[PDB]
Amino acid sequence: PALTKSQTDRLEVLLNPKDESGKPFRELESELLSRRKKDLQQIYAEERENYLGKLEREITRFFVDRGFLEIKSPILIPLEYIERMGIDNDTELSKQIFRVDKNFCLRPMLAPNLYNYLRKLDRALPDPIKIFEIGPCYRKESDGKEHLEEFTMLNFCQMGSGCTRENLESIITDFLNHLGIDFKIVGDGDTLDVMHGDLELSSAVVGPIPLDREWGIDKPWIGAGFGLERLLKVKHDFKNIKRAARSGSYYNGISTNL
Amino acid sequence: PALTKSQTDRLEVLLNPKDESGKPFRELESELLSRRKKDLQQIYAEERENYLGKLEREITRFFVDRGFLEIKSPILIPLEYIERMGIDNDTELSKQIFRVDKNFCLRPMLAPNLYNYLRKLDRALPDPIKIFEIGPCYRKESDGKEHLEEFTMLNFCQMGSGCTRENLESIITDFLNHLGIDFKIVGDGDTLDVMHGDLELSSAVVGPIPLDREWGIDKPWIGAGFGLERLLKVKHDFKNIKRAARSGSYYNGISTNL
Ligand SMILES: Nc1ncnc2c1ncn2[C@@H]1O[C@H](COP(=O)(O)OP(=O)(O)NP(=O)(O)O)[C@@H](O)[C@H]1O
Ligand SMILES: Nc1ncnc2c1ncn2[C@@H]1O[C@H](COP(=O)(O)OP(=O)(O)NP(=O)(O)O)[C@@H](O)[C@H]1O
Ligand SMILES: [Mg+2]
Ligand SMILES: [Mg+2]
Ligand SMILES: [Mg+2]
Ligand SMILES: [Mg+2]
Repeated sequence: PALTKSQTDRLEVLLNPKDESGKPFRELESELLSRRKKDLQQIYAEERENYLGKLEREITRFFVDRGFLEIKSPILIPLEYIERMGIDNDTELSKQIFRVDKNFCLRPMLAPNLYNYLRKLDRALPDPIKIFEIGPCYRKESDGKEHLEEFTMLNFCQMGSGCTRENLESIITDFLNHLGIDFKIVGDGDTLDVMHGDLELSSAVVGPIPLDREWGIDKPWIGAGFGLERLLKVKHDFKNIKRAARSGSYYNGISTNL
Repeated sequence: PALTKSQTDRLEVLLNPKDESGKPFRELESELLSRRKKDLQQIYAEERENYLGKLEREITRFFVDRGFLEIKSPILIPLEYIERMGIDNDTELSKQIFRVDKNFCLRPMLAPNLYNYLRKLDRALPDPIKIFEIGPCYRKESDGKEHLEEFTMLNFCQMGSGCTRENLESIITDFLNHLGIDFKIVGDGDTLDVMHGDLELSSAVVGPIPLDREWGIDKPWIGAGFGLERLLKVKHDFKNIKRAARSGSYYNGISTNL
């Protein structure tokens, strides 16, 4: 009569956060199976959009409408960028890098390429320079509950005039209130964290910082990186971040093993 | 007086396909520099959208509106998928794979994960099953004029009813006429190529094919893969595909080394 742990795990895979003892496993499972197939049928009949693609489109519109230039830069980057970011073997991230070939890696962050664009664009664009990128990033991780090895970052930045902590907090606040995500900014160049409960949604920086010089910067700047799968996890109340990932196993949080 | 080859290369970097002897290099270069900065200024002032992100959004809308479910699946995939696609050391692609770790690689195509979704979705969705994905793909290449090692694929597919060569050609035709790209379908399970002059835009398949069985398929299907950077190259008349790539060196076809 009591469900086994295995049976409970199985049912939890099929449980949407929205769902609301007695019946056997086969019955509980059968109920959940037809609910999930119905959810997928409804997606297919109406909207047809993937959550992660749709979030990316919504965030792009948010930033484009606020004067930020949309960037798409390489995902496979020179290994030299990692060192140049100050990620020496004395840091946590140095062990988390997926290397490709002798000279390349999968980007673990958007910073290097956005530094390069800020430098280059300063030669062409009026002050302030406002840019952002959304795209895949990669880190080896132990955790599986709040972490993915393949994830998606948003990074926005501004360089020149108006690069204040007040302006930075205001962008973050307008951003998260637009998405409808509850948050807290925590802090004391300047570095702050945007938290949902104990989940880190973003880390943000008020520059200048000494690293800028390695990238040829020399102007004040503000910026923040957010993980889109964490935003989805929070917004859709997914218990595990795997429901928000690029995946063959979940589609918009619905199990595909039906 | 005659421009050197180096000087000509430099000026060609700054030449947009749209542009229209006597003056020295410094003058020619200076003219082109202020034109390119002006192009970037105009992008920044008005639209702010990256070509590759914008093309992806336009193609997504095209397919979503035609009843295709939007998929986002992993870019880092099991190495076993490559073998399972029938890419043995007797093929060209086997040498083109970027391996990561012992067990992984960067996807060189979208097929494996879309096979997996067609199988899984058949258990939930009504006939026909219509899906697509747009995203990064990776192959080691010698060529640099029509090829990128980091590129972006669109793959759409349909499985079940209506999986005919006529329907396949019609989707392709409506698709490319929508984008405004000139093409020719060339062919004779069934395999056709969509060509722009001598440039291959797409390869398309009318299934079933014997490979399907390895992926648990067993239904008729149609599908095609297009490279988005080739579509941009053709549409914007870029002479080299690097102008259409994720890049620190070009933005919407405009040199960032100004
Ligand atoms: N492995 C991951 N999976 C999903 N999101 C991630 C992952 N790593 C980082 N992020 C997101 O990227 C944002 C900025 O990156 P960063 O500040 O470098 O992360 P971090 O400091 O390693 N955070 P954490 O590992 O939770 O302590 C983070 O706040 C997360 O939202
Ligand atoms: N390296 C690349 N760079 C840009 N686009 C590519 C690249 N490789 C493949 N594609 C695109 O993906 C589409 C389908 O992939 P596929 O049919 O496997 O390419 P292919 O047969 O290797 N074509 P090619 O190498 O030009 O002879 C191709 O028609 C191209 O539009
Ligand atoms: Mg971390
Ligand atoms: Mg952090
Ligand atoms: Mg090839
Ligand atoms: Mg081909």
